[PDB]
Amino acid sequence: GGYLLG
Amino acid sequence: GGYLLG
Amino acid sequence: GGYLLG
Amino acid sequence: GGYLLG
Amino acid sequence: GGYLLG
Amino acid sequence: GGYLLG
Amino acid sequence: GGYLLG
Amino acid sequence: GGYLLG
Amino acid sequence: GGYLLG
Amino acid sequence: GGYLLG
Amino acid sequence: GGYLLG
Amino acid sequence: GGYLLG
Ligand code: NA
Ligand code: NA
Ligand code: NA
Ligand code: NA
Ligand code: NA
Ligand code: NA
Repeated sequence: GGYLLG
Repeated sequence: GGYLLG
Repeated sequence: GGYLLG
Repeated sequence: GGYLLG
Repeated sequence: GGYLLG
Repeated sequence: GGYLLG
Repeated sequence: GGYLLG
Repeated sequence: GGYLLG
Repeated sequence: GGYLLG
Repeated sequence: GGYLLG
Repeated sequence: GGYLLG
Repeated sequence: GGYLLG
């Protein structure tokens, strides 16, 4: 699983 | 920009 | 529970 | 919890 | 769980 | 202003 | 958690 | 510039 | 002015 | 701005 | 994981 | 300005 914000 | 809640 | 993503 | 990114 | 104010 | 994150 | 004022 | 809270 | 960071 | 990666 | 601000 | 890298 993972997450990204930009 | 962004946001995450869990 | 859950999640909120902008 | 969560995150806020500008 | 979480919360955010801005 | 500002922000509060739990 | 955290907070920011400006 | 930017900011991050977690 | 200024800033406060937790 | 920026990025956050889990 | 990681993060970047600019 | 500048940069921050985790
Ligand atoms: Na992850
Ligand atoms: Na957003
Ligand atoms: Na919380
Ligand atoms: Na804090
Ligand atoms: Na910003
Ligand atoms: Na890191």
